[PDB]
Amino acid sequence: AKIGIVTVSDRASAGIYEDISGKAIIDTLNDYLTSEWEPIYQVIPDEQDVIETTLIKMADEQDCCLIVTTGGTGPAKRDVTPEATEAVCDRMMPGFGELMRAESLKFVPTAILSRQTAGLRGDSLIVNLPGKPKSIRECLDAVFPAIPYCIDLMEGPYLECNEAVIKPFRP
Amino acid sequence: KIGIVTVSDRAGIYEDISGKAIIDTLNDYLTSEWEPIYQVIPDEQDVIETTLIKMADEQDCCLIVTTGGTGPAKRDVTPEATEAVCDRMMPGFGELMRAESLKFVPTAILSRQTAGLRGDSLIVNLPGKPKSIRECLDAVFPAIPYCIDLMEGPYLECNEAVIKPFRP
Amino acid sequence: KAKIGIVTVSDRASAGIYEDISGKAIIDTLNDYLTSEWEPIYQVIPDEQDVIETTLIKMADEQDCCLIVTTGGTGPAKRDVTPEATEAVCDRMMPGFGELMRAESLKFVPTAILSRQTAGLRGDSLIVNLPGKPKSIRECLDAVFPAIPYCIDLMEGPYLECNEAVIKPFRPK
Repeated sequence: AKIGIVTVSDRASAGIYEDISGKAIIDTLNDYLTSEWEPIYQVIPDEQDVIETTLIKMADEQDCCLIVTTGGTGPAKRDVTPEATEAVCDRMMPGFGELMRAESLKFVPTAILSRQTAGLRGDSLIVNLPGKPKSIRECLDAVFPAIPYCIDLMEGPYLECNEAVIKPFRP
Repeated sequence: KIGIVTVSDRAGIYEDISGKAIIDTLNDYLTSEWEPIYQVIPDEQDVIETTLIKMADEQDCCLIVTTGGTGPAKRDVTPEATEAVCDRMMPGFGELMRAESLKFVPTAILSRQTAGLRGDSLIVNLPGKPKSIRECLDAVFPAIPYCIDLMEGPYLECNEAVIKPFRP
Repeated sequence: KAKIGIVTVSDRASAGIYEDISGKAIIDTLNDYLTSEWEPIYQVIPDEQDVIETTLIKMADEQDCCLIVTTGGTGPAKRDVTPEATEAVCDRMMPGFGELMRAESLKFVPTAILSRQTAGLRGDSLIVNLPGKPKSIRECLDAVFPAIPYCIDLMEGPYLECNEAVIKPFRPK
């Protein structure tokens, strides 16, 4: 089981900020999973071609059953993570953005400003998350319960979870 | 006249709990006469497109409902075929169907179901499981008789005691 | 100074006689909200996709409207092309807006799912499709306007200020 983790951010990629977002993803997936898995981690600038390049590499060459991104989903000019995700996917999963936004609105009205989306590239699920750790955990909690079954639907690795933390639904 | 399309990758002879749940629900809803135009077909994007086109253009179905071919596997190509034959999409349908379906089947977020209009016909993608089909229709049908009204199609009447459609 | 575009999309309102309650309702609502100075950039136009595009383009690009709200032309009838025009002039969509407006309208009217309104960015201008009824205009705006001043700060635009007794915008520290 390989899961990709992409932090998208000029400042985090500069070695300016410490990367609290990519931290929260790895730590969350660690609380979630009891099966064996391998984190493939990268921090990259707000550059669309680079986002597209690094998603293709993880999915095509490294067999990530799942890639999660953080950053680059708001209305700022340089936020292009969703455009990059749309470009490298062959089909979109509109239910992910819908739910992540609906959950985040329990917290902040500005949840409607995220353009986060999800889609499939071959047998890889790609899911965009926002920058803030608290939002990361809340987005993953909303959406993760359905991810293992998605992977099984494309005959990928059988992800098993610590059920006291996250409960995967398999019909 | 309502079209019902089962998109499955079997192989026709089997009982089809998807199609009958659609027929049963429409039967509970409506107090006016209607004719189901039923087809089962493979998940081949051409065959789905062809079927939808025939029901809308040639057979004049006011509503066409699909079940199947809407999930994440590569072969699930129902939403693709629906966008192919429709000239305008209705984003509200999918949002509401997923948001009601996921109250019970958390994996409803994996559905790529959508809806749109081909000329005057409304096409709606539904999921495979009967209980989900019923949830999806309970959420959206209250809008459908008005929508058909605006397409100057037939005036569908409901048993107000099972479902209350809105006519502003 | 904030410039806000208001576009009324109606064959019959632009023919002229035939006064525009729905654009007035939008301007009224924005005055209810704002305590900071703004200018409304207002136009009434026909249900014609090329005229809609041309208007949205001028407002965003020449008139430097930081927010543009449209009213009319988002139902299932084939002459309703405001969403098509909006999609054509925007570089990226804001799907949170359509989702929420429809979910807020569903509280009142089952038929909110027939609405095709959307929202998007053209450069640094936000464009939002509103419904036609004055009361629905107010309910859609109450739902989305709390995100809009922060959205505009993120686009390096003017700092909008609100009357908190009326509307509470979130800006994260």
